[PDB]
Amino acid sequence: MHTAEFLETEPTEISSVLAGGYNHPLLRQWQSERQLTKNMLIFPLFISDNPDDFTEIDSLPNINRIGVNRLKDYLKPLVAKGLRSVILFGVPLIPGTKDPVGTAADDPAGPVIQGIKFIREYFPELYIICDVCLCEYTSHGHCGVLYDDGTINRERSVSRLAAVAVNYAKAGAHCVAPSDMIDGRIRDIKRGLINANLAHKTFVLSYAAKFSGNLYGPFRDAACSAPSNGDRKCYQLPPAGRGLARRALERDMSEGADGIIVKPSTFYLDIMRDASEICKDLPICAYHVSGEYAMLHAAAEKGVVDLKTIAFESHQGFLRAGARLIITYLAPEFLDWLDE
Amino acid sequence: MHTAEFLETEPTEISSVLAGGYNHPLLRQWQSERQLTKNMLIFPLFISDNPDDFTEIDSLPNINRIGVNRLKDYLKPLVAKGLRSVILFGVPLIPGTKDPVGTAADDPAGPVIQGIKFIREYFPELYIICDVCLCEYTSHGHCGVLYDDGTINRERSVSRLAAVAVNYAKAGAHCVAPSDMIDGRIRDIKRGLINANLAHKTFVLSYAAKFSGNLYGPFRDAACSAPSNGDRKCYQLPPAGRGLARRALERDMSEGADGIIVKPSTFYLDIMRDASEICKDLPICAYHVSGEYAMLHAAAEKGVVDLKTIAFESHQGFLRAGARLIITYLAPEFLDWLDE
Amino acid sequence: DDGTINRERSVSRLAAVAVNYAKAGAHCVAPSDMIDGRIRDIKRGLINANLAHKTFVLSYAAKFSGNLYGPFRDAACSAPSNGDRKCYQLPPAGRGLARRALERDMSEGADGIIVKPSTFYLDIMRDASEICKDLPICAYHVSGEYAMLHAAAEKGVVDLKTIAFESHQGFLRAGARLIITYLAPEFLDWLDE
Amino acid sequence: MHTAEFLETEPTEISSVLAGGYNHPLLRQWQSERQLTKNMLIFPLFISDNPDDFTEIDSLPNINRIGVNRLKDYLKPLVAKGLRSVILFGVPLIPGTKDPVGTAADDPAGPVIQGIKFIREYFPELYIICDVCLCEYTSHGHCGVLYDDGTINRERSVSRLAAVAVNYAKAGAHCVAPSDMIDGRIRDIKRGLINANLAHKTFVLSYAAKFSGNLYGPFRDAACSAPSNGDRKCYQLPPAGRGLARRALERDMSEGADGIIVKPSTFYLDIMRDASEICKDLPICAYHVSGEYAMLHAAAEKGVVDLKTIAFESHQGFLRAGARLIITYLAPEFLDWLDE
Ligand SMILES: *C(CO)CCC(=O)O
Ligand SMILES: *C(CO)CCC(=O)O
Ligand SMILES: *C(CO)CCC(=O)O
Ligand SMILES: *C(CO)CCC(=O)O
Ligand SMILES: [Zn+2]
Ligand SMILES: [Zn+2]
Ligand SMILES: [Zn+2]
Repeated sequence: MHTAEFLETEPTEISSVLAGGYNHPLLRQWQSERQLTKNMLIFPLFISDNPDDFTEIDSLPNINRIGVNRLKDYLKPLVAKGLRSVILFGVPLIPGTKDPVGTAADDPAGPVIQGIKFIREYFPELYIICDVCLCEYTSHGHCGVLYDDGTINRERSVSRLAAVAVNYAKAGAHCVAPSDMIDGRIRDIKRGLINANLAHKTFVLSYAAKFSGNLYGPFRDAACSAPSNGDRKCYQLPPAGRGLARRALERDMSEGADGIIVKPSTFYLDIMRDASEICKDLPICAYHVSGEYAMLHAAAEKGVVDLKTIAFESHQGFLRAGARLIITYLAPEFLDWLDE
Repeated sequence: MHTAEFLETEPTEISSVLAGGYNHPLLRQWQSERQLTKNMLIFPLFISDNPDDFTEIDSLPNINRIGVNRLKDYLKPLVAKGLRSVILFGVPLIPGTKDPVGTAADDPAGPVIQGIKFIREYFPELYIICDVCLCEYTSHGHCGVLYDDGTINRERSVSRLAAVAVNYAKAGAHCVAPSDMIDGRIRDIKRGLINANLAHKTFVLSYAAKFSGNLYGPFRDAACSAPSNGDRKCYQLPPAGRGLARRALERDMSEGADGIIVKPSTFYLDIMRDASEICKDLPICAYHVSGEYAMLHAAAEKGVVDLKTIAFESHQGFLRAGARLIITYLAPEFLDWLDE
Repeated sequence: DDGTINRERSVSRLAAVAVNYAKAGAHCVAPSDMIDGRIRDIKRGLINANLAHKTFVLSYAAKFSGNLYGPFRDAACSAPSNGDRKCYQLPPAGRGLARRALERDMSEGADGIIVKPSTFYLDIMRDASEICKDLPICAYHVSGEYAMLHAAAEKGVVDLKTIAFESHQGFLRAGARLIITYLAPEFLDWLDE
Repeated sequence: MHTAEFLETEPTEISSVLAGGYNHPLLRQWQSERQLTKNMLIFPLFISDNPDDFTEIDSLPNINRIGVNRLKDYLKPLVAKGLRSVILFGVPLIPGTKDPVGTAADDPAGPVIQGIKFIREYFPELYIICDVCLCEYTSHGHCGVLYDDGTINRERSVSRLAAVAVNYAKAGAHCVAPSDMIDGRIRDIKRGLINANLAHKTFVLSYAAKFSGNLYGPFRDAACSAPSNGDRKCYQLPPAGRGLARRALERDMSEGADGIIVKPSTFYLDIMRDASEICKDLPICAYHVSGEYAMLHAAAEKGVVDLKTIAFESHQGFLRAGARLIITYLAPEFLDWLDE
């Protein structure tokens, strides 16, 4: 008859015993290199050129396109809940606004600058971060000024991007986040800020590690940034490009970045780990993109996982990988959860 | 009139130029530290104690519970497609089979050992990996022998696990993968193998970094391993426990592991990166758990992402993070995709 | 018989005490003896008592001899009898010894370590953060440091809440992620604002 | 009856035995990476524009504001005791002396330059260090030239600071210690020195790691440097800013610093440890600020600790953390103590 067999074991080696460090709920916290707090969250904002706007984004569950006239009633509760920072994204819908050089990018009458002025007056305690790019302002939809052939023109592009970033800062933005990925843009942006005498008050949060992938979905709807002819795989790092990512991190830091952003996040946790060593002295921010965010909601709906649970697992994964800041659409939720 | 502003730029710094390394499709490959190949895939197999079995797992799309009599027709096409390895999971459904010491675990008449003998004869070229645990064979459902209170009994547990692993090897398994997570089990398993004169032919692939989370869903259905009273957070590493994970990796390696497994995968990519340094001389395997696998399918169904695309992004993320082996339910698909 | 500690009997006794505390229901034991090799014996005792998997071992790996243990001598009534405690307690300048003790205790089974004093030994916390990078590090704001802040605050040399925050956040900066302090009640209030 | 229990112990492991290295008083010295000597001390001097001055500073016990006419009788005993270096701080009390550009900073008739000339003639063997800043010479009280809004103007500020440092060197100072903390001031000061052909005889001791805190008390009295509107938290490193401190250390070194100062000291011992690695090839100096100094006296008075004892513990803590130089108000005392 088959009976349970027990092998002859040796005395337990102390070096084998790790269980004593995580047998209690409190220990789970002690074991964390970093704990999740409210001031670590950065809520994205999609400002429309229509003051009374407040449309719901398709691919972006619970996220809408707001106009200045609705901001106040939208931010009030969040700020009271502990929100400390926001990242502005402009969405000009007015016809004839876009062009080949993203002129509307720093339009003082545009959504971005209008939102900055609005927030600075009604919420002088909120930290204002502005994404810096021309994708949402170009006729083509790309992140920069294209040559005649279609490929980006670094020189003119960065020249333009630097102006935009400086103008946002001039408008009152505390921080600029260039999501273009164009070679050397950080240096020119830093120089522009220095020349505008704003380098000492403007934090430069560079999207140092921005990979091309299948998770930018929803954002394409909310921001309306559909590339025109060709792939964005010209500037956006290849998913397997770890070496390039490491070099971009070092480059951006050396070019003046005060902090860096890794995007996507969950699917690029190893990259956050790399940035934590290379950019050990700088704050690292994780960007939970629309695609990852929508992916969690989808799986939760199909009962594959619990939203709050998986939301916590993923976010605390960012902190584990080395991030100390998080740009997420789940901010409103966390502002509640972190209370319990 | 608001007009496009262009800042005065300096000459481009060579150190800024990285674009020259990934402007072509072929370059995307050259930029990869490791390329995805067929022999890197490990398909999981859920063997039932019913020879004619072939039930579809709920929470596990396209995955079923097979009986020995259906294996052959199921493996034939996969093997012809390039499959080189499998990881066996036993699913005894016969009543009165489970007990307090997982006696049925190494039952020569059980699904696991029956599957090994079957595969070794019909597919002598397939690499046979066997998960090693007692969760699916205990009355309680836990991964080991519990004390009277309910908490695991390391001594008896590891003593039992070592016997099971050795018996699988004796049956003919090429590799054993202890997924228990009980402190010091690797040492006892290695010693048992050495004493059984099988240490030189048995690869020990330890689940060194196994985290507790919300992604083990589907498996609970396929394997029928529902914990009885309490949480598995007693042995399974806490999601934020990076320090513990690093110590477990070092421990298992020092205890005789020939390779290590990181599970989950995607949500723990930073941990794979850590293992790649600590266990730089050992092969690292990523385990795309049921929850992650189901999460991709769910998101794909909701049109949030494309299955093939995101499947490739996630898998190539494993390789980027340092893994050179992958246990995934998407193996059948990749065996097709890798052809194009 | 001479007066100097007897490691063998001492550690033998300490291990029993720690195990009994655990048997009583304590989640964690913190050996503040500083006697060579006590962590190993305590871990072994716990293993033999089948409590090693539920008992966290928080060792005072870096305990220095100094002029800041004042107040505690009153509260605990632990006045040494003949001689100095400088026999086991690390010398204030002993960085090398502190580093070796940290490594030793970790290798002996410590699940976490305590650095005491704290403020006056911030560099040691920094060392422990590298050596014991995978373990939680705890700072112990001793009675002397605690009383020193109150004294200076009373003399209007500094503001209690302010300096309390500066010192504590100094512990975190130096690498600690846990803090044993008498200012806890206060922080439980302050951290609310 | 409760009786003493003794567990069964194993043979002592040699690796456990460390006691053999510090069982004797002499061993306490052998165990020190660096021993405290007289030539390691740097006594601060507050020179007033009143030659017969000699007022006692409130918040600074045993420290006074001296005029040139009292220096000689004040330094004579200290120098005979072994004093080898001093750090000069100017305290112009004459009305209409301060202005928006700290003009009086390098006034040849000012206290600082007057003190240098005095010391160079009566004590040609003393090493003269001069703090470099404009806080004590500006109408506002800040460490530099402010813009119209109130925030520092780096360009003009550093431009001014470089002139001041060079003029001190021209006057005869052996070393300059810029305590401004303004970005890039070290580079301009080094360049000015090079252009003045004094770079080979002037040691640049930068306050690389100067944190904002609650320990600058007493100095505000002795130096009379009360900020006007706003916080000094604009240039002074945030108490938790380790990353910034590490970057400032590297920056200053690369900019020409021959040595660096960490201030405060005791409360920033971990920072001294960081500097010891980053600036391993440069001498590191600890600054026992007024607040820490007064804190020891206060605690000693309340019988919380013994002055001599705690003075020794704290100072030898600086050496342990990596410093090999110490700027302290307890110098006079140590010049006595180090004799026994
Ligand atoms: C990145 C654009 O800067 C954000 C994409 C998203 O989906 O959040
Ligand atoms: C882990 C059990 O050993 C596998 C879980 C899964 O869902 O694949
Ligand atoms: C250390 C005794 O274990 C504590 C001393 C104190 O004053 O807190
Ligand atoms: C720093 C000014 O440079 C000295 C402050 C003190 O209190 O010593
Ligand atoms: Zn863009
Ligand atoms: Zn199991
Ligand atoms: Zn100043």
